[PDB]
Amino acid sequence: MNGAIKVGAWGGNGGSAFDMGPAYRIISVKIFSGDVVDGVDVTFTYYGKTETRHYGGSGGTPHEIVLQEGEYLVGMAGEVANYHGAVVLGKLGFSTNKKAYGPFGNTGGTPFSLPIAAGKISGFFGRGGKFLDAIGVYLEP
Amino acid sequence: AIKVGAWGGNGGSAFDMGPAYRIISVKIFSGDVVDGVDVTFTYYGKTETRHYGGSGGTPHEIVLQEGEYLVGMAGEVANYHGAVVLGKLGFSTNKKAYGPFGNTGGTPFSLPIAAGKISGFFGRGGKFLDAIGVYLEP
Ligand SMILES: CO[C@H]1O[C@H](CO)[C@@H](O)[C@H](O[C@@H]2OC[C@@H](O)[C@H](O)[C@H]2O)[C@@H]1O
Ligand SMILES: CO[C@H]1O[C@H](CO)[C@@H](O)[C@H](O[C@@H]2OC[C@@H](O)[C@H](O)[C@H]2O)[C@@H]1O
Ligand SMILES: CO[C@H]1O[C@H](CO)[C@@H](O)[C@H](O[C@@H]2OC[C@@H](O)[C@H](O)[C@H]2O)[C@@H]1O
Ligand SMILES: CO[C@H]1O[C@H](CO)[C@@H](O)[C@H](O[C@@H]2OC[C@@H](O)[C@H](O)[C@H]2O)[C@@H]1O
Repeated sequence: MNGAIKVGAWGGNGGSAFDMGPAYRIISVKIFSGDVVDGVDVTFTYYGKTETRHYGGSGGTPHEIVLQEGEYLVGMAGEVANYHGAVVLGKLGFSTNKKAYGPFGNTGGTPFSLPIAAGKISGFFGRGGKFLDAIGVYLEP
Repeated sequence: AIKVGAWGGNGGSAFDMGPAYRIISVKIFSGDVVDGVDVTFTYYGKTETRHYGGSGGTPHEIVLQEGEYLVGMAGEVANYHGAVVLGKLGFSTNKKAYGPFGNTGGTPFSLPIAAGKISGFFGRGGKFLDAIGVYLEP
């Protein structure tokens, strides 16, 4: 709504829906992984107030992406597959107009990729439970 | 503008349809792979048609009804007798899913659109549909 563009929601239908909504500016993204992707922590700006959100499960190790001045998320890729009877993100990575990150996780599966030729990622939405079942993004020029 | 993707190889020649006011229909030509696609859409009062890719293949057409948009595109890019091209391609409207069309698998890709729509295409084409991307709008 309000002219938002939300693409994807890659993963399984398990867990419970989460939605960060779009950010005025993303400060950092911390991906937590082990065999698969556990969760994602996002620190951003909204209404001139800094916020942090915790999505997915609490396990895994942290991998942090800090966006410098003028750096933006222009790509997201990963893999979805089964893990103990549940379809979730086995791998996840991002790219910025400066460098690529990840992928993080170790469980292979059905790949997916979202290279962005024009525009950037501005927020996240998806599904979380014990792990990160599904992840999608908000886009903007 | 929001341009996502460009799934496929680096062969062929670049093509950019640019955004449309409203897409009318899309025809996908496929055989072993995805030969090409035709797009009929309105644009500032005029009705236009564009073709990307080669001339081979059999067509599969998607005709959008009133208040019907493309909210998804899936397929598979792979190495066909030496050329990295789209081996399979399909689309989804807010009411039905089409294809994918083509019979050559490879590394998959998919783009469900929870909010917004596909307003145009861009990519690369030659004898076949080398690569394809889309423009997105609210
Ligand atoms: C099976 O355990 C491995 O895979 C899990 C899923 O990716 C992952 O969460 C596990 O990591 C641990 O989770 C619990 C935390 O308290 C630990 O610090 C963390 O290492 C593990 O990688
Ligand atoms: C191990 O189960 C927990 O973690 C899973 C992966 O994160 C997650 O999918 C599970 O959620 C359940 O999935 C099946 C649905 O029918 C349930 O309503 C949902 O809670 C669970 O969080
Ligand atoms: C069979 O070759 C034609 O069809 C291919 C698939 O569509 C296409 O990739 C080919 O394009 C050439 O690829 C190699 C480049 O170096 C050339 O410049 C390009 O024309 C060709 O159209
Ligand atoms: C190898 O031939 C099959 O796969 C090709 C790539 O998808 C495809 O183009 C071929 O289709 C034919 O192309 C030439 C036209 O004149 C034919 O009518 C058409 O069937 C074929 O599917």
